[PDB]
Order: sequence, then structure tokens, then C-alpha cells
Amino acid sequence: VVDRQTGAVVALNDLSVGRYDVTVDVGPSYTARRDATVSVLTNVLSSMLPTDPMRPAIQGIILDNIDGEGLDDFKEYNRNQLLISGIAKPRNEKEQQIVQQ
Amino acid sequence: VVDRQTGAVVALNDLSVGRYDVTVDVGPSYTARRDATVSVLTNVLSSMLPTDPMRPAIQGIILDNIDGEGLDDFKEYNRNQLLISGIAKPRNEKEQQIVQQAQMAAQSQPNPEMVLAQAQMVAAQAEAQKATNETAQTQIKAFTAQQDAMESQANTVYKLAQARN
Amino acid sequence: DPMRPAIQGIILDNIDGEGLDDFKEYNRNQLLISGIAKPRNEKEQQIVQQAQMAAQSQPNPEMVLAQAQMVAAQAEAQKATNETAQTQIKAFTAQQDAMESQANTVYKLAQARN
Repeated sequence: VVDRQTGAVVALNDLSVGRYDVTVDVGPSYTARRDATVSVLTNVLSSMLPTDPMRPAIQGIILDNIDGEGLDDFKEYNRNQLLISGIAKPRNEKEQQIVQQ
Repeated sequence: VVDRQTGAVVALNDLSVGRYDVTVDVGPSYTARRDATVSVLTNVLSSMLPTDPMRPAIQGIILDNIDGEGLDDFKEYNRNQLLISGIAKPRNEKEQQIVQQAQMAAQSQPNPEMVLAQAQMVAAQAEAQKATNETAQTQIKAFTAQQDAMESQANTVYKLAQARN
Repeated sequence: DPMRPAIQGIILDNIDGEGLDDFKEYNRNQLLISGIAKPRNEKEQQIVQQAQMAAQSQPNPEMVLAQAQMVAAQAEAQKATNETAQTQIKAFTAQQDAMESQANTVYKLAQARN
């Protein structure tokens, strides 16, 4: 139930599915998904008190999506700090059995 | 999977690779990569509270990329401070076996000290642990006293029997 | 910030002027003892750093001693960990003597019949 997939040798349109449960709206135009994530998380931030408990988690999630040159070590360190706090949900390759262990 | 490479005697273009997963955008023009790294890290900074925990890490990463004349000792000291904190990821030449080994040695060394700084209770807990086996000698002595009591009861019964003559 | 004193020391190391010999030498000495100057293998790698190592090994008994009121208690407990077992040993000796006296008094009962 956690995956939405379509599959066919030639695209099959099932007429019995019916209307989707989405609504057409408008919003800002973003070149990449990271821009949308960072913008929405920053909008969520800056409306919270400095003493709020989830602000470090918001900051970590925001920093996880920042892209640039020469940020490999910093991003890896931030991801490890987020993993040891039970927020990153290791993607079952090597960090689910090493960092969490 | 952590490296992206192409190789050929004469550049080979594999038509089966397909479109890349990058998007064309625009941004500020930088003469060197260090400029881009410093600019993006500084933009990340200055929006964080002074009491934030990762601010020293951001400052260290920023100072790692600053270039100039006569900065060898300062840069080396900053890099060592970043290495001992598990942020620099030694590049497997000499500091993976020297600086990190020294850090592990200086982490294993003060464990007796850090427990000892508040181990005044260790005396009491050792005393209690030994008493947990030592005070049972009193129960053992009570058992021996009961055995001696029954023995003396038999002896005094014999004494009563003998005293009749 | 923690690195600001280091930045200030490095800045002051590069200032040039007349009549600044003693101040510059003092600043360089405190920069050397803090592991930031990297002695250039002439005399301070074997004198200033050696003196720093000596003055670092010297006050370890002092720094533990400033909080070693617990050392007396832990030493007392450590010795008691071998010393209180004499009570169990004495209990064992008392048990052996009790068996010996039981045999002796049984013989006494046998003898008193005449």
C-alpha cells in the first residue's frame, strides 16, 4: 500500500479505476524537488520558538537536501547524526546493519 | 557506486546510457570551487542561532577551505581539530593510522579517570559486594552453634545418666 | 568562540615593529606550549616542548589529588576485599574446631562410663 505503480508492455489504461483523489491547484515553480522541499521546510521553520524541541530535526532535514560542490564530508556527518537519532530510516544497503548496530 | 568515471583510448560514447539525471539551471559565477563552497556554507550560516550545536562544525568546514599565504600552521591545527572530532574522514595516507590512533588511545586512557572522578561510591559498592558473601559467615556460625548445641544436649543427657551412679 | 584566541595569537605573531622583541617572544612561547606553532627544529622542539611535557606529567598527581579524597576510600575497600575474608577463614577454623571438640567430647562420654 506504500507504493503506487503502473506496468505494461504497452501502457494499459484501466477504465474501471475511476477518478483519482487529487485536486488541481497552483503554486510556485521549482526547477528541482530539493528546492520545493527546502522552501516548504523553511516556511515551516522561522514560525517556531527557538526553544522548540523539533527545530534541530527540521534543521537536519533541511541540511540533508542542500546540494553543492565540496560538501561530501559535511553531508555524510549530518546524515550520520540524523541516523543515530532515529530520523533518517536507513535505506537497507549498509547503514541499517553498521551505523544502527 | 561512490565514483563516476569514463574511460577509453579514444572517447567512447555509449548510446545505451540514455539521458542523465541532472537539470540545467543558473547561479553565481565563481572562479574556483572553494569560492562556491565558502559562499554556500556562509549562506547556510548566519541563519542559525548562536547556541546551535552544529555551528562549530560549519565554522571548521568553512575555515578548511580558506586559502592564503602564511596559513600553513593554522590550517594544519584546524584540520587536526576537525580530524579528532570525527568530521574530516582521513584520506588514508598517514592520519588514519596516527591522528586517529592517538585519539583512540587518548579516549581509552581517561576512562578510569572519568569513572574515578565520581567513583567515591566504588568503595561502597565493593564493600557491599564483598559483604554479600562475607556476612553469611554469621549464618554459618549460627549453624555451627546449633550443631554444638545439639552435641552439648546429648553430652549433658549422658552426664545426667552418669551422675546417678 | 573557542578558536578566537588562536586567531588572535596567529595575528599577533605576524605584527612587525620596533621594540617588540619581548612581547613577540612571549606570544610565541604561549603559542608553542599550546601545540599551534609547530617548532622549527632548532632549539624549541627540545627545550620548550620538553619543558611543557615535563610540566604536564608533573601535575597529574596534583590534579587527581585535588579530587582524590575518594582514593583513600577506594584503597580501603580494595584491601578489605582481601582482608574481610579472614572472617570466613576464622569461621572455617571454628567449624573444624567444633568437629574436633565433638569427637573429643564423644570420647569423654565414652570414658566417663568407667
